[PDB]
Amino acid sequence: MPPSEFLDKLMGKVSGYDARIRPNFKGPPVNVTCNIFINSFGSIAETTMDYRVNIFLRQQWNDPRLAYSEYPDDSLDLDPSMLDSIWKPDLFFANEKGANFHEVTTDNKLLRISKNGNVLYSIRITLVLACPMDLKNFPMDVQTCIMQLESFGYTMNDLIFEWDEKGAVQVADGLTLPQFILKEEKDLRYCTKHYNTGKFTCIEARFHLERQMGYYLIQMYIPSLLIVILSWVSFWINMDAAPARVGLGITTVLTMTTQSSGSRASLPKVSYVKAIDIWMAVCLLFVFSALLEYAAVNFIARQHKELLRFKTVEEMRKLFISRAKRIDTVSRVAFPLVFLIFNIFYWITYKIIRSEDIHKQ
Amino acid sequence: MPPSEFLDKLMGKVSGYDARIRPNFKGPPVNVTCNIFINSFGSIAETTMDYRVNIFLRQQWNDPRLAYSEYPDDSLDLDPSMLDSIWKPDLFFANEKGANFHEVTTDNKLLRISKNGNVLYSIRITLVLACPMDLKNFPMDVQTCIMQLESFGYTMNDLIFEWDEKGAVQVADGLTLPQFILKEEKDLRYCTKHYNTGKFTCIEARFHLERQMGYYLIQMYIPSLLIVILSWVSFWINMDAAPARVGLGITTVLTMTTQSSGSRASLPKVSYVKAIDIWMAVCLLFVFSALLEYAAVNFIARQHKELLRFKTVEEMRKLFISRAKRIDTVSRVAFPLVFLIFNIFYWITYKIIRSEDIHKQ
Amino acid sequence: MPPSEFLDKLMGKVSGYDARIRPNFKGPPVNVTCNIFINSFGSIAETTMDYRVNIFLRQQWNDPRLAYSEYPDDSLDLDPSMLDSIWKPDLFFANEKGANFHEVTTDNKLLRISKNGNVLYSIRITLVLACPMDLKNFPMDVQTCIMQLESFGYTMNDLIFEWDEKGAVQVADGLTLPQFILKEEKDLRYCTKHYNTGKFTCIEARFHLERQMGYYLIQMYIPSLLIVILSWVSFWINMDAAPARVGLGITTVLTMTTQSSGSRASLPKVSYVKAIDIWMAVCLLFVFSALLEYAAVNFIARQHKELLRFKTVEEMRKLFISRAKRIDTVSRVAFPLVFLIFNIFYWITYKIIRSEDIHKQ
Amino acid sequence: MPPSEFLDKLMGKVSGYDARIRPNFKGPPVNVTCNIFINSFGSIAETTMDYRVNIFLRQQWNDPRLAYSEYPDDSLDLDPSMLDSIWKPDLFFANEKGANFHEVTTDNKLLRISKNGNVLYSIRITLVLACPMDLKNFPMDVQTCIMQLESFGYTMNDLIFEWDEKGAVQVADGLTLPQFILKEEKDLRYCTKHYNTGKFTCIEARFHLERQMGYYLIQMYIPSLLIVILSWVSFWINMDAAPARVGLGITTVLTMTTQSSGSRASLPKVSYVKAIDIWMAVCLLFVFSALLEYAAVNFIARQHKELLRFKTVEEMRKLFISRAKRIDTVSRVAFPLVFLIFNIFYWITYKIIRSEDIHKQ
Amino acid sequence: MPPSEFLDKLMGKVSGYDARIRPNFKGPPVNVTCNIFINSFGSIAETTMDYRVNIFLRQQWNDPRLAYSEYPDDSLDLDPSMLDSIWKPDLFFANEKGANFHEVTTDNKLLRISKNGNVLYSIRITLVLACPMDLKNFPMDVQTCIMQLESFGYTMNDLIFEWDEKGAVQVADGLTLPQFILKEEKDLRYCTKHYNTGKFTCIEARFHLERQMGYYLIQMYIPSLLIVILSWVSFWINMDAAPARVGLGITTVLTMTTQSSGSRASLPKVSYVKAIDIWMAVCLLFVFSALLEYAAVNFIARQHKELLRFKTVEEMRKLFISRAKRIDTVSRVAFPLVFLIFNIFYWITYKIIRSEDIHKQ
Ligand SMILES: CC[C@H](C)[C@H]1O[C@]2(CC[C@@H]1C)C[C@@H]1C[C@@H](C/C=C(/C)[C@@H](O[C@H]3C[C@H](OC)[C@@H](O[C@H]4C[C@H](OC)[C@@H](O)[C@H](C)O4)[C@H](C)O3)[C@@H](C)/C=C\C=C3/CO[C@@H]4[C@H](O)C(C)=C[C@@H](C(=O)O1)[C@]34O)O2
Ligand SMILES: CC[C@H](C)[C@H]1O[C@]2(CC[C@@H]1C)C[C@@H]1C[C@@H](C/C=C(/C)[C@@H](O[C@H]3C[C@H](OC)[C@@H](O[C@H]4C[C@H](OC)[C@@H](O)[C@H](C)O4)[C@H](C)O3)[C@@H](C)/C=C\C=C3/CO[C@@H]4[C@H](O)C(C)=C[C@@H](C(=O)O1)[C@]34O)O2
Ligand SMILES: CC[C@H](C)[C@H]1O[C@]2(CC[C@@H]1C)C[C@@H]1C[C@@H](C/C=C(/C)[C@@H](O[C@H]3C[C@H](OC)[C@@H](O[C@H]4C[C@H](OC)[C@@H](O)[C@H](C)O4)[C@H](C)O3)[C@@H](C)/C=C\C=C3/CO[C@@H]4[C@H](O)C(C)=C[C@@H](C(=O)O1)[C@]34O)O2
Repeated sequence: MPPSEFLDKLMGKVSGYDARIRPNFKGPPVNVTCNIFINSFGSIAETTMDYRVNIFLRQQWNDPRLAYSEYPDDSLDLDPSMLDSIWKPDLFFANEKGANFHEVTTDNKLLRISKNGNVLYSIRITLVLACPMDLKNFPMDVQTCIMQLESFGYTMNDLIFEWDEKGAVQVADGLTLPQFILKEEKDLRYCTKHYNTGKFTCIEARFHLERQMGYYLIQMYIPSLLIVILSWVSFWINMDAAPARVGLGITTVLTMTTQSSGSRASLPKVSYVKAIDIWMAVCLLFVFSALLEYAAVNFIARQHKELLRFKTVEEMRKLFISRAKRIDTVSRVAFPLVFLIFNIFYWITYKIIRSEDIHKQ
Repeated sequence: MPPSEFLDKLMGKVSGYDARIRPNFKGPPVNVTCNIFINSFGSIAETTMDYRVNIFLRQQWNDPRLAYSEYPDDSLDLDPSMLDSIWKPDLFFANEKGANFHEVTTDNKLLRISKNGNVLYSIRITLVLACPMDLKNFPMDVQTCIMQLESFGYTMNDLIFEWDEKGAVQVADGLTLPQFILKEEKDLRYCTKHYNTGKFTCIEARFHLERQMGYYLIQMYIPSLLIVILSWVSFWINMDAAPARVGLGITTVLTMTTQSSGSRASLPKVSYVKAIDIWMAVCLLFVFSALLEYAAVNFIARQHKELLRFKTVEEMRKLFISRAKRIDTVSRVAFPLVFLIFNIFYWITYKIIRSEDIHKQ
Repeated sequence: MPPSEFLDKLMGKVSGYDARIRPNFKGPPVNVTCNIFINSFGSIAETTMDYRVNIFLRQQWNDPRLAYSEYPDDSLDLDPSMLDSIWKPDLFFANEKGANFHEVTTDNKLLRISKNGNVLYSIRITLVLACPMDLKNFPMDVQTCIMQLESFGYTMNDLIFEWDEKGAVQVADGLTLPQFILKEEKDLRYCTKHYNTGKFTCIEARFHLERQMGYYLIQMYIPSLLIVILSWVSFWINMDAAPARVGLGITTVLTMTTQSSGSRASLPKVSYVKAIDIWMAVCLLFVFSALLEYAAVNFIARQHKELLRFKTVEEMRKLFISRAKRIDTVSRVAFPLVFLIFNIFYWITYKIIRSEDIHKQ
Repeated sequence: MPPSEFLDKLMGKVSGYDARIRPNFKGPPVNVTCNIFINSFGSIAETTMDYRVNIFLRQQWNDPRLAYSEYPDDSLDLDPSMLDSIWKPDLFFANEKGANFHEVTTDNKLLRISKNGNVLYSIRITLVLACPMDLKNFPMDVQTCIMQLESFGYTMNDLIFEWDEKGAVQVADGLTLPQFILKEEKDLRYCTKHYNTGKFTCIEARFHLERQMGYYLIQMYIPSLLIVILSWVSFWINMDAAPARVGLGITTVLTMTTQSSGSRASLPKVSYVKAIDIWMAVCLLFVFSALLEYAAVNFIARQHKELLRFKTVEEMRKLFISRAKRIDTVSRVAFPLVFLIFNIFYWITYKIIRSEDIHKQ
Repeated sequence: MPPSEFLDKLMGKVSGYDARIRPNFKGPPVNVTCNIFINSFGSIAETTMDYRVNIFLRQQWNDPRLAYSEYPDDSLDLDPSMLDSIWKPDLFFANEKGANFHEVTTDNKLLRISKNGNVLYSIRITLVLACPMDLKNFPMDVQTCIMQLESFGYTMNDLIFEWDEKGAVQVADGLTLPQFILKEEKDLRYCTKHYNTGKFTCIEARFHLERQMGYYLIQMYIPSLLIVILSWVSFWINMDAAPARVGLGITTVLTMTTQSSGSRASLPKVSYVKAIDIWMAVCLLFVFSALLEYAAVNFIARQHKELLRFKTVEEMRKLFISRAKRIDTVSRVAFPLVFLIFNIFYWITYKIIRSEDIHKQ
């Protein structure tokens, strides 16, 4: 039997197929079992709130008309061009942008018709999937990225989408994310879309994403610590040298302000407080408190010099000078100890909150 | 009756349909009732002055020729490919950019023909809708975003567009906007476009948008307050220490200037004064006034030292030194009280103006 | 008479039309009268030197073959799809980028054939029109934006383009430009393109654009004034306090430099001096002159202290100290008066130059 | 003779043309003479290393089959749609990106068939041409931008490309470049591409571009001069005032550093030294040398005060104080004279190197 | 024999070819030998992690049906339009974005059919190839960029891809990369993709890229050295002048911080430490240590003045003053020597690590 005649015969104008009609019309719904292979993952953007993926979508459904018995070979892979009339099931992604096809050299498609009528349809597509991301704890957090595959134009009674029994989501070996870690466990759950038109089958997969803390520690946490240490250095400088201590406190407060403003620039304009805001707030409060401490010392010395040059004035001079010296001596010890207590408290609470988020999943 | 023959018969070359002609030609106008479902809303940009939406446009019109009585089933959902010849009514969005269709896997369309000839047409489209936004009160404001659906090429006598009686605009459950709040109430009003060619039916929907004030309070209002408090701290420093007080006043004025310039960078170049401009102007006036106050104190002490080293000169020395000390003492109390009075006045007026805008709608 | 047969008959294969041929071939030129309606105007970019417009281009020409007498109704609006063969006259925009068509829901076109053979053709198109803009006076200027409609492939003897007698350019009511004001008067003038191939008809419309000065006054002119006032404040500070006065002069000069550099960033790299350059140059000269004035005062006091500690030396001490005090006293009065004279001179000259540009048009 | 029949006859299915075959097959090569008209030139980007042009490509070749004698009129301009089968010669640009066609209103093409069989083909295209640009002398330089027109799929024996005898490159009158000057003289030279497949004809045109020095003088050269003059001002300030002189030297060095870093931001990351680097290096060396000079003066005065307060100590005090005073006195004269000598040397050498580049062409 | 009839005959409807079927069906696999010519290479982006190339892909395979003996000429180059039915083998790039074709003037393709049935197919395509790049040593590193050519829809038994025996990868002469150096040696290795669908042939080429160190030395290494030298200059200034030394140390630490933050902005957010981080960390530690050294000197002098003004107090005054003077004297020598030792250690280790990376390849 010539191959050309057989392939033509399946699509044969003489034969009745009428691609527009679904298989087993006025009957039980067509069941489509689909599994995606994730070729590339990346380009996650917090500001735009979307991530880009490249996937091989594979759809398996049974068509009775396409059954053939003339050829013993059951595999019978076919040319992708003659995919015009194999009743491609309509599918679309509920949350998407873009979703272009790949036309390079030849269309990236794979049509394979089994002997019993099972059809394997494989298409390569890049998806700009948009997923909302909670930025409550910006430094360390776990983001769930969800892709929904939903039918358009065929109701649930008409068409049903089911996740593949084995290997529904497959990740390419060696695929890595620079800013994130992809969890191996995957959530395969189906939610049925309800509209005024009717109920349409939909299935969705959830990808847990864990943000690596290596960059943020170096970029943000270590510099702020340096600025706070510089403000601590200001205590050892002489109280008499007012421009040096004042300028040092001012410069550290200004540096903390510009660093805090600059860090959060590459982020969406969310209205809720973040972990990074708490850290920046406390560190900026520390440097501001150091400047206030010098202002208090200078004012006490001013009162000393006021009583000095216009009665127990000598006693008052010793008291006020001892008072200022005492504030400096207590301050140099007290400031790092309090900062250490805050640092361990903040890290412990955020680590257990991260553990709680991992507990919830 | 075979399904293929029936579907072919409706579109049947043997039968007369002639898609180019509208239903009930040389007769009463075709009435189209349309309701949109908003799948995704976001990407609002003040600078570009546009917002992006993804919608399921649904159009219902009655075609007498498409009436069928052979099949008892009235629903009879059909394949979207055979939408070439169902007389799709021309519609376009009056204010748009882009407006691409979704071609992923299969075209996102839904053709449903009822027994009486009613046609349900549902298409998914992303619209870069451009709406002018009044930025009189930039911090807190209510923006109305308007989408117009207007016929092109068919006059009002020829074709009429009407909003659906029930559920004209439907918002997807759980849809949220990071920077804005979407009001539940919606304005459905039709305005008829008039041109030299003729009058064309148009209908429009207004979406009230309320801008959340959570981010702007943290990002802009709280830092400016910190700079003003730093300028107040400058009073407690000794009058003799001229570089410290001068440098502190200069640094705060410079910081206020760069913060004010940086904040308004992500905004269109509108010529009218905004609320944020008033707040930045007053706070910068406060820090500038603090620097002028120190300049006055230093000049009074200079006149004291002028009379000191070259008659009532001793009396003049006590007067001038008391005068400078008095200006400092009055200033430390006076500056925060005046700032508090301005702050409550500004918040009260802007809150009642916001209430007035909500009153107008 | 059935409508379908009549519409088919006009385009009838049986009848001779041959769309490729122009009307009244080997005869007088086809005369096309065209008027544009400006739906949206905006997105003007100085750096890119282009502006984006959305227009309804309407072309009216007379075709004798399309005359019909069978139907009394003269209007007879038709479906836009059957525009393949109505001899669309070739038109293109001489200075353009992009120029995409709008394909949303259905093609945005309007074909209307009159009884005598007059054809009304209306298409909606967005044009990235590029117009050179003179930036001699950047702050306040009038820019003329020109759109040219020129034939391609048909010579002047073959085809002629004429502006509509009434309402050649129509602007949508309520259309506004945030950064510019659009003048009501319009220049309709035709210039004939000459090439080695031949002479091709072209027509052009000029849109005068006036740049609003509200933003630039607040953003650029008011801060520079603040920096100059700060430099004036430096005079009242004591001459003995060298770090305070020196640092203040340095900071103001640096601030003026960074403000001048930052302002002109969003501008093309033109080689000619602008009004904003003159203003920045003079204000920066003022702050630089203030720093030089303090350097002179400090040097005179230095010479006093040189003569003081190693003859009329006492006389020289009084002279030099009086000299420095005199320079400060004269300087505090002299600097704002001179700046006021410059300010009124600059505003008067630029206002009359703006008036002269309005005089020229 | 009816026009429709004649035009149809040339493309006539009855007649043999077979568009796929080239003219005079198995014979001498087809000779194509092509001239381009440059409608718009601009959008040159140093970083991306490309420039965008809009051109009217005109190709003239002789086809014997298209000869006609039935009509006396030799011009016989034709509709651009029937360009499917006039054997368009394959041409492509060797160094390109984009290269989109213009589809606005109607395709921008011009087919003109002469009586002898000469075919004139004119297409409008925008080309993102990428040309490497030597940035040895960044401030003033001459860049050559080259466009190559090369055949694809037809060997040199099969097809030959030749530049038009008269007017090969035509520039639109009044076309101007904001940042560059276009030289009138043009290089028309053909280079034959050699591949393993075979030899393919190619022709190329070189556009000399001269960069205007007006902007760079104002933006970069004048500010650096201001910073150097400010460092010179530092000498007149008293040696005793250590914070003023130190802060002034620091601020000028920092300002020079940020200006040098900021200027070269809009440039590719080339590894070779540029003229602007030499200028920034020398000016920054001048301000750094001024700060070192003050450090030397302060150290000499320190040694004076060391010998002062713990033998010829008095003699040493006069020597050291005279030494510091001498360094200041010599420095104020010496620094501008040396800078003037460098400035004239740099301008003379770069001007003669520019002249040498113009000499080479 | 007429050429048209012969070309038509090969594609002849009368003859059996059936393009959908592969050559020698139900037989040994089709063997495709492919070599790419790299026309342009560049646009490497670290942040996006992709590079753009323009290539001439050439595929050679043998088709028995296309054998011809009627014409003696074996070359017989053909028109690219009749490439619809020459059984183009499906190929796609495993890691790609974009991959557009070039449609300018005519499609850029070359079909050449040999006498024995060998088919040469050459297409020009621009590929946005994405390759992960290890940034362990950011300053100097060697990056391997890999392009994979893999079959889609034909299994390994069905179709095999092989690299050309001679000249598999050809680079255009004179092609250069501004920021990188391309190694002449190339890795041609084939890896077979394994999927659940089956095994598909793939071949890949590796391009070693060496990053030039010329720019980074000037832009980053030389400024940091300048800041460290400025901090060394701070030692020569008098210990009594507390504002000058304090301000100088603060300014250098701040400058180092902003330079370090600014440099790494154009880089991906990787979590691992880089060479540039080590260099910035050490240099910033040096400037911070200089500021701590002045704080220690000032504190020792403070203790001297504490013992001075409220027993061996005189002895303590000489000891403490000598101690501070000793710290300054030792510090001025010690700091550059230690920095020199670090500099040679860092350069030696990174150079041998670069040599080790070149050793591994
Ligand atoms: C320690 C902080 C105080 C403020 C110190 O600051 C100073 C001086 C001494 C102070 C005590 C300044 C500080 C650096 C240190 C010098 C320390 C370096 C040798 C490095 O650091 C160590 C510590 C670091 O552990 C957080 C540790 O990371 C590991 C974590 C993980 O393995 C467990 C793993 O992921 C990976 C292997 O790496 C690692 C051993 O490297 C240096 C690499 C840190 C980067 C330095 C700079 C990079 O750009 C940063 C910032 O953009 C710039 C603005 C300021 C720099 C700075 O902030 O400078 C900066 O941060 O000295
Ligand atoms: C007056 C200048 C000196 C330097 C004064 O500076 C300071 C203190 C006092 C000095 C004398 C600083 C200056 C502001 C003033 C405070 C003045 C405010 C109340 C406002 O101003 C007035 C004057 C203004 O008339 C030019 C006038 O505009 C009209 C013009 C038109 O109607 C005729 C019309 O279009 C429209 C209605 O508005 C208007 C009544 O509002 C305030 C709104 C000005 C904006 C303030 C700031 C906005 O961001 C600017 C800049 O990005 C930032 C960097 C510095 C600010 C500043 O520069 O601060 C800034 O400019 O105090
Ligand atoms: C002269 C330099 C020293 C440093 C002077 O600096 C200061 C004070 C006095 C010092 C001696 C500062 C300096 C400006 C001058 C004031 C001079 C202005 C009146 C103008 O200048 C003159 C000189 C200029 O000739 C180079 C000359 O150009 C011609 C060249 C060509 O015709 C032969 C032709 O192409 C075209 C016609 O224009 C022209 C007559 O205009 C002013 C227009 C210069 C621009 C001023 C500023 C623009 O933004 C610049 C920079 O972004 C900012 C950061 C600092 C400013 C500055 O740097 O300020 C800045 O440059 O005063």
